[PDB]
Amino acid sequence: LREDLKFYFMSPCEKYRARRQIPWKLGLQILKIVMVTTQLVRFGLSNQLVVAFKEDNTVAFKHLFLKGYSGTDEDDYSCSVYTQEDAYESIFFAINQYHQLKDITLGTLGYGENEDNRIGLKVCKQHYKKGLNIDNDVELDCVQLDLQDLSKKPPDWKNSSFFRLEFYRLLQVEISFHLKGIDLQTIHSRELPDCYVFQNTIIFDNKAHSGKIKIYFDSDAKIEECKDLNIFGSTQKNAQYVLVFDAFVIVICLASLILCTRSIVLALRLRKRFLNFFLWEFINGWYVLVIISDLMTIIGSILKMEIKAKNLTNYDLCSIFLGTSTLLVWVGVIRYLGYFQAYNVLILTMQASLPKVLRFCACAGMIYLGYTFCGWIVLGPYHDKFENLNTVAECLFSLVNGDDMFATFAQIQQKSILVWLFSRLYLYSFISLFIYMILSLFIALITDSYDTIK
Amino acid sequence: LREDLKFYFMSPCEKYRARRQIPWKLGLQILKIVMVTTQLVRFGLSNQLVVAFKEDNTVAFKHLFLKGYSGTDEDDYSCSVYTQEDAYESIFFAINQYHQLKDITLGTLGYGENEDNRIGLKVCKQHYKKGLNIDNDVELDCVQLDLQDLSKKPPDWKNSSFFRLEFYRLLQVEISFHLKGIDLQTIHSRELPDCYVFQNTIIFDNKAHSGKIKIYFDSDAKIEECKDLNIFGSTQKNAQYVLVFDAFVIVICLASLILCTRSIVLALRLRKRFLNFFLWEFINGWYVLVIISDLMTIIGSILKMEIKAKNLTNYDLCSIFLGTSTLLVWVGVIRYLGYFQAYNVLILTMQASLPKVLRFCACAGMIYLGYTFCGWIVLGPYHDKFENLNTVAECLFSLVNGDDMFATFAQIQQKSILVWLFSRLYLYSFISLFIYMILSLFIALITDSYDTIK
Amino acid sequence: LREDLKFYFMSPCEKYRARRQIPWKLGLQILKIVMVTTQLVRFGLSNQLVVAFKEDNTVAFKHLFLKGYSGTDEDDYSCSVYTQEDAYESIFFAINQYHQLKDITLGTLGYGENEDNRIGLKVCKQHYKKGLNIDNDVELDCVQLDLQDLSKKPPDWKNSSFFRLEFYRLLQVEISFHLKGIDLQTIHSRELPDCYVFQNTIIFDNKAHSGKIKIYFDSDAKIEECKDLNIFGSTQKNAQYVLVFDAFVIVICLASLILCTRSIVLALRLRKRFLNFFLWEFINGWYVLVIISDLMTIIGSILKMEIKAKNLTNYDLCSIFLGTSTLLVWVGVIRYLGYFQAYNVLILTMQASLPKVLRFCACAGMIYLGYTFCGWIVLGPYHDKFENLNTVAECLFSLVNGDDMFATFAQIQQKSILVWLFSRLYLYSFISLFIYMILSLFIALITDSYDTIK
Amino acid sequence: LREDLKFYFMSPCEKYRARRQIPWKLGLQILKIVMVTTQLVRFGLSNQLVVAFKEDNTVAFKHLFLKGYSGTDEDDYSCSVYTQEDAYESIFFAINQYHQLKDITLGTLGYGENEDNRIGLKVCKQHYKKGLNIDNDVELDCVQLDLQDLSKKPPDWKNSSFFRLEFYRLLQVEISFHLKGIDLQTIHSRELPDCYVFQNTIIFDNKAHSGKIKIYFDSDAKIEECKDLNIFGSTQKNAQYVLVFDAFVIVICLASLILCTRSIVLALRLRKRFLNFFLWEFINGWYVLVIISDLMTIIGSILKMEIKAKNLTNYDLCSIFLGTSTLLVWVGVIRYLGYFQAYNVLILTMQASLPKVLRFCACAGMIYLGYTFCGWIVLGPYHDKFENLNTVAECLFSLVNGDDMFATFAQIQQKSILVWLFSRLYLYSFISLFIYMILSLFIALITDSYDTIK
Ligand SMILES: Clc1cccc(Cl)c1C1=NO[C@H]2[C@@H]3CC[C@@H](C3)[C@@H]12
Ligand SMILES: Clc1cccc(Cl)c1C1=NO[C@H]2[C@@H]3CC[C@@H](C3)[C@@H]12
Ligand SMILES: Clc1cccc(Cl)c1C1=NO[C@H]2[C@@H]3CC[C@@H](C3)[C@@H]12
Ligand SMILES: Clc1cccc(Cl)c1C1=NO[C@H]2[C@@H]3CC[C@@H](C3)[C@@H]12
Repeated sequence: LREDLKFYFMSPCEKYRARRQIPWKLGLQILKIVMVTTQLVRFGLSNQLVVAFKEDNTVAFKHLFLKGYSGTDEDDYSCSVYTQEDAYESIFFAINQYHQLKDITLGTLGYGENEDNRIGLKVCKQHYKKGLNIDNDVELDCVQLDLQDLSKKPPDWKNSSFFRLEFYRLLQVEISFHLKGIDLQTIHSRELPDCYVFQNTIIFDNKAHSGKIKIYFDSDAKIEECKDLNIFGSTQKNAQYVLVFDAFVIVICLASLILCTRSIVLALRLRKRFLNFFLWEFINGWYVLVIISDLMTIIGSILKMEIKAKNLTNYDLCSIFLGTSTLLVWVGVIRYLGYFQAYNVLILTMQASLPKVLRFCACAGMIYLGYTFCGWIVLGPYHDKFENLNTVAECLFSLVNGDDMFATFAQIQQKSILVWLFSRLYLYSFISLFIYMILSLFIALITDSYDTIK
Repeated sequence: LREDLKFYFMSPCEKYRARRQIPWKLGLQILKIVMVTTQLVRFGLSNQLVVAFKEDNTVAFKHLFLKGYSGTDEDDYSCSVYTQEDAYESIFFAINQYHQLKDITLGTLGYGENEDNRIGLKVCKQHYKKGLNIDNDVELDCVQLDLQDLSKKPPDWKNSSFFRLEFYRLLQVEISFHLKGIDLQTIHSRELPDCYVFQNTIIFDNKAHSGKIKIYFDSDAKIEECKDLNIFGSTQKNAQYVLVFDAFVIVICLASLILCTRSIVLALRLRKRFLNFFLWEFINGWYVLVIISDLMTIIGSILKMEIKAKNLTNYDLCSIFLGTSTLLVWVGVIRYLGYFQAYNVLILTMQASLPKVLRFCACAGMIYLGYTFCGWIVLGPYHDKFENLNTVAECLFSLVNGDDMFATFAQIQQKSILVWLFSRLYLYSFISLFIYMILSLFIALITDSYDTIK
Repeated sequence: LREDLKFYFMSPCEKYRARRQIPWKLGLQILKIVMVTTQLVRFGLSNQLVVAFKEDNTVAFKHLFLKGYSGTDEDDYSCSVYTQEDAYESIFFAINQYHQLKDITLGTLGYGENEDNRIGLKVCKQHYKKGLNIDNDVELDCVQLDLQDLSKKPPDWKNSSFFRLEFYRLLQVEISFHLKGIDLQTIHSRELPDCYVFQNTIIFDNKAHSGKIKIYFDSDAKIEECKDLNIFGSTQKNAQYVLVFDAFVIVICLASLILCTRSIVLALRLRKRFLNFFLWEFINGWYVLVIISDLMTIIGSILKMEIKAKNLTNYDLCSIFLGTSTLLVWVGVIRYLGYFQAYNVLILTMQASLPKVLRFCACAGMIYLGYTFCGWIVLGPYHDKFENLNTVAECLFSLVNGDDMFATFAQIQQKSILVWLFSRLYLYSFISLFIYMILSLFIALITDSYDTIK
Repeated sequence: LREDLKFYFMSPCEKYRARRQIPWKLGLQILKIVMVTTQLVRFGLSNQLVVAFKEDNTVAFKHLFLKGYSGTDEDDYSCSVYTQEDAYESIFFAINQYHQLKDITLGTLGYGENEDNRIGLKVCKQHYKKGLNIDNDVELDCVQLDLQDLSKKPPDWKNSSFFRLEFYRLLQVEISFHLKGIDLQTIHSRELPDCYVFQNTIIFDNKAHSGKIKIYFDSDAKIEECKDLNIFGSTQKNAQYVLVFDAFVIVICLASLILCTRSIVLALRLRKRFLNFFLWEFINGWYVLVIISDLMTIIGSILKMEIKAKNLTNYDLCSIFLGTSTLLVWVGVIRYLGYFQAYNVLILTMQASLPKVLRFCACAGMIYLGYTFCGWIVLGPYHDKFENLNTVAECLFSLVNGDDMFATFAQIQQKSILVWLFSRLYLYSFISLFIYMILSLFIALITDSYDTIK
């Protein structure tokens, strides 16, 4: 039993130095680290290319169809108008741009079919029925504008009574159309280009009824088969090319999953044997982390394989899984390196101070929450950094860590002398209090780290 | 007496564990915390909606009536002109916009009556009477421009001699009108919309006589009864809906007010009994804080009820009261949590260091004040962060805490070599001195925290 | 002798408590502090008003005379042009603005006479004589354009051969004129307004010969007697009103100068008497500071009196003197407050650590200088924060104190891979090294502060 | 042997104080420091002048030839267009500007000859041959436009079929021309001006095929003999003027190279003699640094001499060498100053803490790398500070040092609720973890610095 206990606590390198036991587990771990990092890098590069293409196309569309587009979104919406003729001009400009799409576009862009396979432009409007007499119910009417209708020498659609919008009753006007684009940037690699279908919606939203309508542009994009295309170049097989690399990563992490599970079981067996002799110290906390990382890697690889198989363009859950898995993989490198045993005093303090810091954070947290609520309720309407609770929390965290305090002082509005005076008291007290609380903490931590060690 | 003293110092949880005394006071406190937080959140959301509507309407008005409005206020004033024809253009543009208000506005906006119930536009001008011969007295003359006068094919008002402004004598020109607006964004909730009355004043202020006039736009808004309105929807009763919740909050805090007062009296009775036996340690400093929070909550709730009853749109004192009350409520959570007694070393340092830090702040404060005065007097005309004493104080506080020093160095003007050289000496000495003073402080605090504990 | 020594070391408050000696010196010091602070505040407010008026007039002039002025100076120069017709347009626009000055200006502005008392416009140009054949010598020719010449229906001046500028030889074109302005903002206070004379020069400088000319606008302003003015209002006597307050400040500081000098002499007498008994500890270092502050205050008050007497508009040396004097006055408040004697441990560390910090700064300074030189020589042409040595020093100081490091990393140009790679090594090494050096310092300071006290 | 050992450990000043040995080595070192610093300053000033001239000319060219140039590069490219007619307008505007170059330019600029000595304009275009039928191969065709062709009353070139660009197949359009410029700013110093030849290329690059073409402007400049120039002024000899100063610097550092090498050999001889008596402490680590600095200075001086001899305009390797040499020279000043021996406690900690900090950095580095990878993979497409791995590393380093955290929180896109929630967890955990790890480090360092010294 004593021989087994010494062997289980022994480091693999010294296991080979004394017992000549080959540490295949360490090599498997290193291989897993390398494969996970390589897979993450490849996935990141591919996503970078696809996302860059889609965002560039969206920017080009915004420049083409939005009237007087500056080049930067004013907020969550691209642009806004404040006058009836301005809104009319924006709508008519968007419609007229779509008609000459061929003469204007600089890229490989063409007209796309709708759900019922028809090239055209659909515009819908919403109003409260008059029945300022109005009713809560809304009316929705849409008109389909084909390319033939827009091509007519007399536009006609413009003279239609459909466009007489009663802005006082208007809710929103939405313009939707489909476009097909091909990225020739990939043809150089002899890799057959992948056609894209863009579903664009322009929403002239005035739901607020505050005298200003907001123009939203959304461009949903997806990959489609390049039926209408003829290039001297090879097709794509890289799908199956990467399909084996992902499978190998799954197998390697699956092996590491069982291997760590078997080691935990053997540890439990030894503790039972030790307990019989003597009728937390046996469960490595670095094995459960490895198990979690393996599970996350397997899930992320499965999601990536599913995304690649179905030619999906959304990689948010898979990316999160892969990133967390890689982070956990690198903390295991810390574990292995620490085998040197020249890391002790630091580890000790990290265990001694953890309860004290956790107690301090619980106390400081209640002051922080109250300050958050007070700041949001008082400086909410007068400060841009205090508009909502989450923003208040982030601003207070930054202030606690020494960031952007002068901007916080400056961006207040002196239009209200009562609020301005309170803000100075609010900001000065908060910064002074948390500096002092962090002061009283370090000194205590130090005084106690001497009692425990000396 | 000894039994009573042990009971008064005993924690409520252990009181129930040993004496089986139900801690209804703790439950009442928790209930009060929950109600106060909920009330604050509801008030904040309602104020957010109302303030957002009013600010959006103000922005729309600024875009409509101010000529060549960029979209952002140049300062406390919205825009400014430097030429006589520019000022004439701005005034005439504002007047002409008001005439076609219906054809231009995108929201539910209509003309409003003035004090004497008349739809029109009033413009007033101020001049020093010539009597560069001029006098200190000013003359004020106003002309009322009805919609009929503006509707005339020949404007007329423009050809009037009233508009011949002698800019060399001009003080200001003010344009005032009334508008009525309805927010239909609330009709979806079946809640009858609340009509708004906007009092707008456009001031072309050239009081400085510095070759530049400043254009101010102010939009005072208030809620009015929707007489001219017909919507299939229910009226509002939420007034009385919230009127009971505020009353319950008042009752709960009123109960906590007497309960803490009774506890203090009982503590005083026990100290008198203790003093008779033995012919600060008895007044919880966490009871006076609770009493203050209760008073602030009661005052804020009364103010909120008054504001809701009279349909007022200004919530600055009530918001301050509620925020401070919530902050004080959350420090009581610290008090209760601290019952664990595993918080000691920190509390000790916080009492030992308080006199030392207060002494240090008194010394550092006198250097800080002198540096503030010197910076304001020297770098006042050459630095934007040193224009006035309050700004100097805020800038120096930020510099003491490591914020925006490079910007402070850069935003000086090298047009004066004497001031530029002084600023480098001023900034370098200030930062170095306060770093050293904070250095000499931490080391002292630490050396003494050992003498007191060890 | 022992009685005298105890008396000289005794605090004034205890002197009155025991010997009943009235501390008139302390009262005189407090009075001096109050008077100095009040004088500084008054001077600052007056300078603020005058400077604000002059800067507003300069901004108005820039808007009036500079063609296409944005509202903010592009650098040390207001605007710039890159095309010959643009330069011609700017020059002609400036000249034409001056002609209609009356119809355009919004302030009380009129034409001013030149040195020889003549209303007109002088424009000078510089060229290298052709003698690309050219010579180092320059030619200067100027033409005077009176208001009569500009008023002519056919401008004429424009058709003159004087304006045929050979840009390839041009050095600069300068336009100078005089204007007279009155600030009526002061007439409200019944204080007679002070007339101003503006000397404006517009320089079209192309000295660099780099394809871009820089347009400089300078507006020298000075106060003149309001001969052409008639307002129902009183004249100014506040000159003599403040002339007594400054005289009283001089007398008070003169008294404090001799009083501290007499105290030092008495201290020297006591040390000589002490030395005879026993055949730095006697010279308060808080008396030489008071003497320096008194001298600075006297000099600043004399300069302020001279400036007020001669109606000067430049207050840079006097402001510096007054600010430094006020700063030194407030450090004496620290001295007096410290009489409490509860400040000891801090003072001790401040004396123990001073040699150690001075030694550390000498070492860190040599690394800092070398890093400054390397950064200026390498990242000089590729980084805006490393253009010149002073900017490099300020940037490195800010980096040492944790400020704007991410901006420092980002604002480099990747056009050169060699410089970009070096910058990462340069920035990473500098930040890491100085963090470690400050680390090794605090620990040493602390270890030694124990040896000296314990 | 004991006498020799005491002499070798003895400081030069005390060597002269006792043995009267003149420290010519110290004087040689000081001379070397002075010469190196002077050479660096001179080189920096000359490079500043040349670089400023070239950059100003490039800015002028961008303003002249790029249509609608704002004044600041939108990125790595100067400007961009999104419409076919916009691209046509930009190309035609560039060509038309070149034709009237003389009437437009404000500087001494003239037409330059191409490789075959011909004044003209070359424009090349790239397309995939149609053979959306297209092929991977590209076609390149160029047309030479002489000044005579552009001068024709009927432009002609514009009506040519060459300009019919099929944007759907276009790769890029490049316009190249040569210009000759002279800087007359130097003629004042009587120093003959140096003529410059500018090779400018305008690239209308649409390689991305994303609906937006990017316009690149590159201006390669080099010095040429001023054949076409006649100024009354002297030629340049400063080449040989500085050629001796650089030679002297080389000789001085060459002498210091052998002198330090000889000292090391003598140290090795003494250690061998010491070893025979007793049958790291002898190799100054401040001699190898001096040797490295000498080698770097010699290499940099040789490179500078080569650059000056061949009139080259690129100074990036030489500048790096000189800067590193100067930095190493200033660390030797630290070495000499340290002879005072009042620097001990600091040096001690710097040796005691180095292993502990190196161990801590190895551990913190693995967490930092994992966080870098996770941030790049997750927040890559949604945050501008996480676009690529290097940017992620710089952002995380800045966050570790307290910089721009609030901006990091704010610049995320809430369009994805999953990514937004992860970012808050990602940022909060990273900042909290590294603060705690740095916390647990300082306390450990301090506890151990007591064990080693006390
Ligand atoms: Cl994580 C951290 C980093 C830097 C400084 C501080 Cl004060 C902290 C905190 N310790 O306690 C909590 C309390 C809740 C967010 C703050 C306040 C947090
Ligand atoms: Cl609150 C604080 C936070 C961070 C750093 C410092 Cl130095 C302080 C201060 N301690 O003393 C006072 C003195 C008056 C405002 C400054 C200077 C203040
Ligand atoms: Cl003043 C100061 C404040 C904060 C941090 C530091 Cl490192 C310092 C310095 N101590 O040494 C000198 C050296 C010369 C300017 C820096 C480097 C200065
Ligand atoms: Cl250099 C430094 C300065 C300030 C704060 C810290 Cl945490 C450091 C580091 N110590 O460990 C490494 C790890 C790799 C870059 C960071 C993380 C670095």
